[PDB]
Amino acid sequence: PETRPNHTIYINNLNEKIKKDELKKSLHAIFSRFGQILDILVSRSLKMRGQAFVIFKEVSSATNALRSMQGFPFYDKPMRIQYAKTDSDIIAKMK
RNA sequence: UGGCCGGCAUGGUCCCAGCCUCCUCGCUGGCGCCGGCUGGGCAACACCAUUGCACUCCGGUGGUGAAUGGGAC
Ligand SMILES: [Mg+2]
Ligand SMILES: [Mg+2]
Repeated sequence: PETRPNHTIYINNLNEKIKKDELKKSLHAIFSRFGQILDILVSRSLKMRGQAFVIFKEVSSATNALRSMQGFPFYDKPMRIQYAKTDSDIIAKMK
Protein backbone atom coordinates (compact mmCIF):
# COMPACT_ATOMS: atom_id res chain seq x y z
CA PRO A 1 0.00 0.00 0.00
CA GLU A 2 2.08 2.91 -1.32
CA THR A 3 1.96 6.36 0.31
CA ARG A 4 0.31 9.57 -0.96
CA PRO A 5 2.30 12.78 -1.79
CA ASN A 6 3.59 14.66 1.23
CA HIS A 7 5.66 17.72 2.25
CA THR A 8 8.05 15.28 3.90
CA ILE A 9 10.06 12.49 2.35
CA TYR A 10 11.01 9.41 4.31
CA ILE A 11 14.39 7.99 3.46
CA ASN A 12 15.79 4.69 4.67
CA ASN A 13 18.58 2.19 3.94
CA LEU A 14 21.04 4.89 5.14
CA ASN A 15 24.51 4.10 6.49
CA GLU A 16 23.99 3.65 10.23
CA LYS A 17 27.61 4.34 11.05
CA ILE A 18 27.22 8.11 10.34
CA LYS A 19 26.82 10.47 13.31
CA LYS A 20 23.61 12.49 13.49
CA ASP A 21 25.04 15.98 12.98
CA GLU A 22 27.07 14.99 9.94
CA LEU A 23 24.19 13.00 8.41
CA LYS A 24 21.82 15.99 8.57
CA LYS A 25 24.50 18.28 7.06
CA SER A 26 25.32 15.91 4.20
CA LEU A 27 21.62 15.37 3.53
CA HIS A 28 21.06 19.10 3.30
CA ALA A 29 24.01 19.31 0.88
CA ILE A 30 22.24 17.18 -1.67
CA PHE A 31 18.58 17.97 -1.08
CA SER A 32 18.57 21.76 -0.72
CA ARG A 33 18.50 22.14 -4.50
CA PHE A 34 14.96 20.71 -4.69
CA GLY A 35 13.60 23.57 -2.64
CA GLN A 36 13.60 25.20 0.78
CA ILE A 37 14.00 22.69 3.62
CA LEU A 38 12.29 23.43 6.91
CA ASP A 39 14.05 20.72 8.86
CA ILE A 40 15.70 17.27 8.74
CA LEU A 41 14.99 14.80 11.52
CA VAL A 42 17.37 12.01 12.31
CA SER A 43 17.53 9.60 15.24
CA ARG A 44 20.10 6.90 15.94
CA SER A 45 17.83 4.92 18.28
CA LEU A 46 17.36 1.20 17.67
CA LYS A 47 14.05 1.88 15.97
CA MET A 48 14.93 5.08 14.03
CA ARG A 49 18.53 4.51 12.85
CA GLY A 50 19.17 4.21 9.11
CA GLN A 51 16.26 6.54 8.38
CA ALA A 52 15.63 10.25 8.01
CA PHE A 53 12.76 12.69 7.44
CA VAL A 54 13.47 15.68 5.15
CA ILE A 55 10.74 18.27 5.41
CA PHE A 56 10.18 20.51 2.40
CA LYS A 57 8.12 23.68 2.38
CA GLU A 58 6.40 22.78 -0.90
CA VAL A 59 5.16 19.34 -1.90
CA SER A 60 6.51 19.81 -5.44
CA SER A 61 10.01 19.88 -3.95
CA ALA A 62 9.41 16.59 -2.10
CA THR A 63 8.04 15.07 -5.30
CA ASN A 64 11.05 16.27 -7.30
CA ALA A 65 13.48 15.10 -4.60
CA LEU A 66 11.80 11.71 -4.48
CA ARG A 67 12.00 11.04 -8.22
CA SER A 68 15.48 12.51 -8.77
CA MET A 69 17.37 10.92 -5.88
CA GLN A 70 15.74 7.45 -5.67
CA GLY A 71 18.60 4.95 -5.42
CA PHE A 72 21.33 7.60 -5.09
CA PRO A 73 24.59 6.13 -3.60
CA PHE A 74 25.14 7.92 -0.30
CA TYR A 75 27.86 6.87 2.09
CA ASP A 76 28.18 3.69 -0.03
CA LYS A 77 24.48 2.76 0.06
CA PRO A 78 21.55 3.15 -2.35
CA MET A 79 19.18 5.66 -0.77
CA ARG A 80 15.58 4.44 -0.65
CA ILE A 81 12.97 7.19 -0.64
CA GLN A 82 9.18 7.36 -0.11
CA TYR A 83 6.72 9.98 0.97
CA ALA A 84 6.16 10.04 4.74
CA LYS A 85 2.86 8.44 5.89
CA THR A 86 1.69 11.47 7.88
CA ASP A 87 2.47 15.18 8.03
CA SER A 88 5.36 16.33 10.22
CA ASP A 89 4.42 18.65 13.13
CA ILE A 90 6.22 21.58 11.57
CA ILE A 91 3.86 21.24 8.61
CA ALA A 92 0.72 20.70 10.68
CA LYS A 93 1.47 23.89 12.62
CA MET A 94 0.56 25.61 9.36
CA LYS A 95 -1.20 23.57 6.65
C1' U B 1 44.27 0.91 39.83
C1' G B 2 38.18 2.94 37.05
C1' G B 3 37.80 1.14 43.32
C1' C B 4 40.63 -2.82 46.34
C1' C B 5 43.53 -6.66 48.14
C1' G B 6 47.26 -10.90 48.22
C1' G B 7 52.11 -13.31 46.62
C1' C B 8 56.79 -12.53 44.62
C1' A B 9 60.53 -9.69 42.34
C1' U B 10 63.12 -4.98 42.25
C1' G B 11 69.53 0.23 44.32
C1' G B 12 68.02 5.85 43.57
C1' U B 13 66.75 10.52 41.17
C1' C B 14 66.39 12.41 37.22
C1' C B 15 66.88 13.79 31.45
C1' C B 16 65.67 12.38 25.79
C1' A B 17 63.13 9.37 22.51
C1' G B 18 59.30 5.70 21.72
C1' C B 19 54.94 3.04 23.14
C1' C B 20 50.20 2.12 25.90
C1' U B 21 44.94 3.33 27.61
C1' C B 22 36.41 2.92 27.65
C1' C B 23 36.64 5.78 33.03
C1' U B 24 40.72 12.61 35.01
C1' C B 25 45.35 11.94 26.38
C1' G B 26 49.74 14.00 28.36
C1' C B 27 55.25 15.75 29.79
C1' U B 28 54.30 17.31 38.46
C1' G B 29 49.68 9.75 33.74
C1' G B 30 51.68 4.97 33.07
C1' C B 31 55.10 1.32 30.40
C1' G B 32 58.53 -5.59 36.79
C1' C B 33 55.90 -10.76 37.52
C1' C B 34 51.28 -13.65 39.19
C1' G B 35 46.44 -14.18 41.44
C1' G B 36 41.54 -12.88 43.17
C1' C B 37 37.12 -9.18 44.30
C1' U B 38 34.57 -5.25 42.29
C1' G B 39 31.78 -0.06 40.61
C1' G B 40 30.39 3.39 36.63
C1' G B 41 29.19 4.41 31.45
C1' C B 42 27.57 3.59 26.56
C1' A B 43 30.26 9.59 25.46
C1' A B 44 34.29 7.85 22.12
C1' C B 45 35.90 3.27 19.70
C1' A B 46 34.82 -1.88 18.25
C1' C B 47 31.73 -6.00 17.83
C1' C B 48 26.62 -8.17 17.80
C1' A B 49 21.55 -7.34 16.66
C1' U B 50 18.31 -4.03 13.82
C1' U B 51 15.48 -2.27 6.91
C1' G B 52 12.80 0.27 11.05
C1' C B 53 7.33 6.06 9.78
C1' A B 54 9.26 9.72 13.57
C1' C B 55 8.14 14.48 15.57
C1' U B 56 9.47 11.95 24.11
C1' C B 57 16.14 11.15 25.41
C1' C B 58 16.42 5.77 25.53
C1' G B 59 18.95 -1.89 21.86
C1' G B 60 23.08 -5.27 23.81
C1' U B 61 28.28 -6.51 24.69
C1' G B 62 33.61 -5.73 24.94
C1' G B 63 38.68 -3.00 25.85
C1' U B 64 44.27 -2.29 31.74
C1' G B 65 43.79 -10.02 29.39
C1' A B 66 47.76 -2.46 27.94
C1' A B 67 52.74 -0.14 26.78
C1' U B 68 60.41 -0.14 25.65
C1' G B 69 64.65 1.55 25.36
C1' G B 70 68.71 5.18 25.68
C1' G B 71 71.54 8.91 28.48
C1' A B 72 73.25 11.84 32.84
C1' C B 73 74.52 12.00 37.47
MG1 LIG C 1 43.23 5.14 32.35
MG1 LIG D 1 24.83 2.63 21.54
